[PDB]
Amino acid sequence: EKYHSLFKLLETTFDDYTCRPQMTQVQTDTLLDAVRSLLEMPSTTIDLTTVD
Amino acid sequence: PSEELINMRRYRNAARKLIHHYSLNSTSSTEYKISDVVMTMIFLLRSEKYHSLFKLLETTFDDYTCRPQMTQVQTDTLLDAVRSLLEMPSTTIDLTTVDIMRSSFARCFNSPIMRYAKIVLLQNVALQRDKRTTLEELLIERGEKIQMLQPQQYINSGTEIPFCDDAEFLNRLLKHIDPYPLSRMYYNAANTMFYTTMENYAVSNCKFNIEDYNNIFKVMENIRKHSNK
Repeated sequence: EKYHSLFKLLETTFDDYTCRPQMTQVQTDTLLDAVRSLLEMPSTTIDLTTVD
Repeated sequence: PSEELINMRRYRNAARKLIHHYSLNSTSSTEYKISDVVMTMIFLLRSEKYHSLFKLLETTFDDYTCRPQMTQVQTDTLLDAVRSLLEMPSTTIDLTTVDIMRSSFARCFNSPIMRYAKIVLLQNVALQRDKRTTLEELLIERGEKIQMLQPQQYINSGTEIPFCDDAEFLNRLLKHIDPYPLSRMYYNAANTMFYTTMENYAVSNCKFNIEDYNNIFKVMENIRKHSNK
């Protein structure tokens, strides 16, 4: 359940490369948090560009 | 009294010129001013109308090739506003031209180069396909279905030629026609046909379009040598 927003995004990207929208600050920050939390490696600068 | 307030007319007309250029490919011009581009942007921001278009264009700022997902109703309002801002007479401006324009700016920003750029990036990368096909294949596949289609009229096709004989009428017409510098003018129509050559397609568009297109005019040398044996 935790990651369902990200998962939905990936499901959209199952189809051909259509641009991901922009997300509210809160959405982006919950995204970054969930990403770092599943991949507990703050040893590196976890960032959008990794998402891209 | 604001910096915005100075010349909405200037901003509007210049922006419209630029847009009408990129879209309809209308007319030769020294069409350029970076400051006027910025004026265009801010002229968008100064209306909630066209905000959607602004946002769209802003998506381009990261240069990536992707075509944004349609949301149908908003895209319809998009088309609406676009036609309104172009003030064109219901000229059926269309999503294809929309996308082409969109990609126009994501072409332009690529350059940080300031001196000048003769470059005419006639091609567009983003045309919604894995890879450009040949033309020949398309020719085959079209002609196939083409032969299927049934005739749509009957030319009686017997002996018929039209003519009229009102010499005075015709000369009156001639005098009405006289002033126009047709020589100068018809270049525009020629260029129109040229641009049409690419408007023809947005789908694995023919990469080459050049040397044969010039041989068209080299037919003139052919003709001159025919006249001189």
